[PDB]
Amino acid sequence: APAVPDKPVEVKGSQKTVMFPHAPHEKVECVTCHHLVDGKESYAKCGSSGCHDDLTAKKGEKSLYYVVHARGELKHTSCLACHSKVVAEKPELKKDLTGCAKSKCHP
Ligand code: HEC
Ligand code: HEC
Ligand code: HEC
Ligand code: HEC
Repeated sequence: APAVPDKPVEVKGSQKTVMFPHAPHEKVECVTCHHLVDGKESYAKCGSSGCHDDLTAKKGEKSLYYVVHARGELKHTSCLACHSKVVAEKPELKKDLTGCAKSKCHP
């Protein structure tokens, strides 16, 4: 796989800007985040050709909002998903990882 960027990449969602650091995610299998596509390893931007590059839907596989939060049972493992289990480790962090605001996601 490509060389993991030691720098965080901005994820200009709908309006608010959120940057995700890889360092803090250098112990989590890529797949874990970079799910497979048609059983074909890929690493295209969250919003790559025929992917999640439409925040005008709000709900749908063509949305980068229902695959970012969705802390429910999804095909893969959403962010808020994992973070969910994490909170089960540092109950005193139920926000920094799962915070709508005043967090490391929504400052
Ligand atoms: C990282 C740990 C996040 C936490 C915690 C929360 N959100 Fe978030 N949010 C995140 C990203 C990376 C983005 C960019 C675009 C996307 O949808 O992934 C967002 C964006 C939003 C948006 C804008 C999208 C839209 O539908 O207009 C909203 C409204 C939003 N986030 C709300 C929200 C709430 C209510 C949260 C607490 C449950 C929350 N976010 C947590 C990443 C992260
Ligand atoms: C979630 C905890 C992740 C893990 C684990 C890894 N990466 Fe990642 N990567 C993540 C996000 C949220 C993004 C961009 C978000 C967006 O909306 O664009 C990325 C982006 C990359 C990129 C750039 C293009 C792309 O594939 O999106 C590369 C080259 C990349 N990531 C590499 C990479 C590798 C090699 C990983 C395993 C060692 C890896 N990432 C894990 C989130 C996450
Ligand atoms: C195009 C090559 C894609 C890119 C880039 C990413 N994903 Fe994706 N994802 C893609 C498809 C075609 C589908 C449909 C699922 C199916 O049943 O075939 C998905 C699905 C997801 C899901 C599950 C859907 C849900 O219930 O919300 C999640 C959680 C998801 N994708 C996350 C995700 C993230 C975070 C990405 C960037 C880091 C990402 N995908 C890139 C195709 C593509
Ligand atoms: C488990 C499989 C995870 C998934 C999926 C995602 N993240 Fe995560 N995140 C995880 C851990 C264990 C931690 C703690 C940091 C550590 O030392 O391991 C985090 C932290 C973050 C942070 C804060 C970074 C910090 O300095 O504490 C952010 C902003 C964050 N995570 C964002 C994020 C996004 C946007 C994800 C989906 C694209 C995502 N995480 C997935 C574990 C996991």
